[PDB]
Amino acid sequence: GSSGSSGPRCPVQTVGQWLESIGLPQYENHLMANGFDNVQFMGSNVMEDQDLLEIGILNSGHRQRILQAIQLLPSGPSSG
Repeated sequence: GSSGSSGPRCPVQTVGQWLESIGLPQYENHLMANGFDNVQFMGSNVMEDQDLLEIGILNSGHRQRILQAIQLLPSGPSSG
């Protein structure tokens, strides 16, 4: 293979469907309540193990589960 470019063109997912994947839909209003309507932003320097505890989610077993999901999300530059 070996493909070096900057045009993946993939289907953008949303926080809602995203949570449904990990298996924690209960946290659908949580993030949305903490002004977290950005899926692309997640995975860099926001929504960490600590941020998950501040938003309200205290469940450790779930906190970590989310950390991984966010780490898998697409990461990139944010300039507007």
